[PDB]
Amino acid sequence: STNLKDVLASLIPKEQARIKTFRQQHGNTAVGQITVDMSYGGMRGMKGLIYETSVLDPDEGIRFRGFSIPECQKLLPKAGGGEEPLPEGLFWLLVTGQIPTPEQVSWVSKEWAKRAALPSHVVTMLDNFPTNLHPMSQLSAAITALNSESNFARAYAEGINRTKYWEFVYEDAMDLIAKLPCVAAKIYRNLYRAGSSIGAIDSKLDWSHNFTNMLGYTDPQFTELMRLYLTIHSDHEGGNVSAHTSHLVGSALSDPYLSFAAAMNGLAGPLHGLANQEVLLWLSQLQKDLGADASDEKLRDYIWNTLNSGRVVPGYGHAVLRKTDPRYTCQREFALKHLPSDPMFKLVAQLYKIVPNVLLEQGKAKNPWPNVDAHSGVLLQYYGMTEMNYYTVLFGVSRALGVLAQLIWSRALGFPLERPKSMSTAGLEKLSAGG
Amino acid sequence: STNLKDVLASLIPKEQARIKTFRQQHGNTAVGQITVDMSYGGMRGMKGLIYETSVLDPDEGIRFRGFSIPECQKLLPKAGGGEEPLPEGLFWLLVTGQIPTPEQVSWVSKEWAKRAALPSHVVTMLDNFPTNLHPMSQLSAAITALNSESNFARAYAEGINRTKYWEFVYEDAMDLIAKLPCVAAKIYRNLYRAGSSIGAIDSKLDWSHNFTNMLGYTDPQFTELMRLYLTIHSDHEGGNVSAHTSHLVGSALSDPYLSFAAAMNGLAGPLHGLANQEVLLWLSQLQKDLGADASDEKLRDYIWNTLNSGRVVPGYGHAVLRKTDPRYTCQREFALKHLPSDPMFKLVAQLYKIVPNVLLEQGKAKNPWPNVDAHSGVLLQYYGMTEMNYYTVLFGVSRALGVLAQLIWSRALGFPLERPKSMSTAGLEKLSAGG
Ligand SMILES: CC(C)(COP(=O)(O)OP(=O)(O)OC[C@H]1O[C@@H](n2cnc3c(N)ncnc32)[C@H](O)[C@@H]1OP(=O)(O)O)[C@@H](O)C(=O)NCCC(=O)NCC[C@H](F)C(=O)O
Ligand SMILES: CC(C)(COP(=O)(O)OP(=O)(O)OC[C@H]1O[C@@H](n2cnc3c(N)ncnc32)[C@H](O)[C@@H]1OP(=O)(O)O)[C@@H](O)C(=O)NCCC(=O)NCC[C@H](F)C(=O)O
Ligand SMILES: O=C([O-])CC(=O)C(=O)O
Ligand SMILES: O=C([O-])CC(=O)C(=O)O
Repeated sequence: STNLKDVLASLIPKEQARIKTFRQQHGNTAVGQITVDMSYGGMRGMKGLIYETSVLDPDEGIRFRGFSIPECQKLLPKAGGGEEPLPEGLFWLLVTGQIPTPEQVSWVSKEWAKRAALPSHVVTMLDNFPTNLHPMSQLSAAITALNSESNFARAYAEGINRTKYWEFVYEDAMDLIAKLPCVAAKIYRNLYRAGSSIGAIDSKLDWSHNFTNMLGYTDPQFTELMRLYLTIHSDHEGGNVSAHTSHLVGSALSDPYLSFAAAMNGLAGPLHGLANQEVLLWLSQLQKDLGADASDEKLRDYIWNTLNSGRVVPGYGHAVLRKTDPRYTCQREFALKHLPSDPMFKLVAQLYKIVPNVLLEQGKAKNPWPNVDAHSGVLLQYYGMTEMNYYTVLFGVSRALGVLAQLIWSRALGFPLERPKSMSTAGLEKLSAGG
Repeated sequence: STNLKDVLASLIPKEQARIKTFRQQHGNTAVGQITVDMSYGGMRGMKGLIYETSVLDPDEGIRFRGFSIPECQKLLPKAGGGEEPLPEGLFWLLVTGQIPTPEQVSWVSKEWAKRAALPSHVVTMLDNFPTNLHPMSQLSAAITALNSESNFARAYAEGINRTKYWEFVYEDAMDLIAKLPCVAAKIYRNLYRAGSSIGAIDSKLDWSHNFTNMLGYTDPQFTELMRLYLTIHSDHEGGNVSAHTSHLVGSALSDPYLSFAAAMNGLAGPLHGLANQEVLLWLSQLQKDLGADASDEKLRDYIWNTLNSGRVVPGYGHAVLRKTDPRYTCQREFALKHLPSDPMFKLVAQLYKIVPNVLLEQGKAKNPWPNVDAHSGVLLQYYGMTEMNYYTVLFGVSRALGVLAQLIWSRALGFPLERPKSMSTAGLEKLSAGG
């Protein structure tokens, strides 16, 4: 009865037409200019790509197919007796642009439970990895190794006509989303619960619930946290490092496993998703140097020392957001409801009152407000997940939802190879005169 | 006596100053405009990044720090009794912008022989990989796994001041270039020469020679081919998929191993470096369907069938080049000198006379000329390297030279996070009115 793939078959041709006519009329219309500073500045401010699933507003934050987080919290189906949106529903919304029914949501859940299975070669590799190999590197290498199962890679090799690329990307997308939690849980168990097993998938539970059972957590509030976590970290428009990386690699026709693994190596950078781990390590040294209940003057001193040492304060600032990240606010609200007296939470709350002021004083950051990473690990630690080097993996698992949803669309719409022109400083000086 | 790292310490501050003043005067100067079609078109034609090591001219082809291939062939040091440039010398040129002395070239060779050593966990993983896991995926997963040895990742974790990032990237760069051949050779042996060993590095030979000995080839002309291959596939400006991917991932502060592995997943796409493999598989089906000596009318029929089936003709076309790739010409010249009567070479020669005409007739490709991938595998096969699924790995090994040379510069110059703005089709229609 429900079949996302049939839904997409009807949607595709209409969007193709719509874009075709638009470009007929406005393809040559200019939407912006490029300056020397934008080239030197990591394209800051350049409108450079088309990404359909989500769009970020610098002041208001992210919108998923038009809906803000509060709107999704309210509109998306929840688990029986739950309060947090199921990420399965967020995936349907991103892919079709429509709010799904609970019936449609449970179909996603069953499809993902049905497709979760790991090949033995991947299992062996994980089991043979050393404990000092970072969890994100373990994750990226296992996803890369899963490419032997690519249905897209296989069809490509068989000579499939380019109009059908999307059909195979969709299959690999749903299979990869299905498998992610098993891969991530195996790493968690191997590194931190040596000698135990992730167990089996219960075709009757939602994806987050099977995931938390494989991680070994029993707390029902923890399952709720996971549902929220996985929904909010899902997508953040196209220009963020991880999504842009999957887009660019996928543009060369690399399969979704290869495209997502490359995205993960970008999410592991300290300036991107690894900041969620970095924030906890910074907080831990904080409480260690200053000891648990610190005065504001001491917290200020501590922030200054980081700044003065040529380092960034993790969890603050953004390439596009100009105000407090709504994903940060959504997390604060969850804390206030569930762990209002936690001391670390209290520390995170206190820093909100101080860091922005110090960053403003310093005068270098354009956005002195916190980002999503400043409040995520605090929530995790409270429920017993204290392994901070593992935090980015959860972000990686959520990120698959958005990037894979767009990936299907990129191929459905025929987007070509991402290939801009580069310039040397010498060549650019000549182009203008020099300076 | 020779120490590239000391050379770079003098160069860095001067380039920093030069760029600083230039941007003081022209940062706001506009170098171009962005149109709707460029956004939908994978940024085609957009000047979007600064990349110092090489610059591609659409008509003339690539220049490495100002020198064309014929110029490098002529200026770069060669092996004793050799004719082809040593890739070690090309690396010095890319990194310093100056033609090195043979003395300087041998220092690179010894440094790379000194740093080649693989950790056991990487050795075990390779040895446990199944034979149906593509060589590029085996390569990318092993590079990812090597990140546990990252000196940059380590310094970052220790809180190093950002001004010293380049020093650690340089170390990881030289270590990674050193190790590449051992990793690539282990894959070659495991897959195609099961039960044999790559052997050991001879500190007295050039990098290409140790590499060919580890692959198990004895032919001296083959060593010469390798030197040329590795030099020409080294860099191709910054906007190509592989280089842009390393740039973008590295921009997040991910270590060079993570940045290069993500680059490799982009090089494995069929529209990028995997085309070198694709060309041989297409040629093999050709000679199989039509049988060895084909008439031009039959070759035309065969090209048309590919085009009509919704597929690309591998090895032809380019995102930027508008004329025959000089890397193709450089390869043709090598063939004419060394294997002029090879039947496959003859087929490749014959297609040069036909494919461009058919592509022009079809009217879709902007560049109907051949690219580097159309002539590389032909050379390999002639010397006995007939394992076509392994071809892209050699391109991967060469590519490390250019991307890693720029990576050091990106960090030395303080380039920030690559983060452009994305737009949805709906949001863009509104920005203009719609269509
Ligand atoms: C997010 C990030 C990379 C944005 O970079 P960018 O758009 O270049 O920032 P700005 O334009 O504000 O940078 C202007 C200057 O302020 C500095 N600055 C910005 N944010 C800073 C911070 N948190 N701490 C210290 N200095 C900071 C910049 O490093 C830059 O200094 P420079 O001129 O000497 O290079 C930057 O704010 C940062 O480093 N933040 C800390 C790391 C972080 O939290 N990353 C996670 C963010 C996100 F949520 C994600 O998970 O992806
Ligand atoms: C190189 C590549 C991706 C450039 O793409 P792009 O800049 O988008 O090409 P164009 O602007 O010329 O594309 C215009 C149209 O011509 C088609 N076309 C271009 N080259 C073609 C080819 N070799 N065979 C068939 N159709 C081709 C394009 O696919 C596109 O059709 P579409 O409108 O229906 O999408 C394209 O030429 C191609 O697919 N070539 C074949 C694959 C290949 O050889 N890759 C290796 C190239 C390089 F050397 C490398 O190794 O990285
Ligand atoms: O938007 C960005 O650049 C980074 C970010 O917050 C995300 O990827 O979630
Ligand atoms: O220049 C490009 O876009 C691709 C290419 O030829 C290379 O990366 O060598």
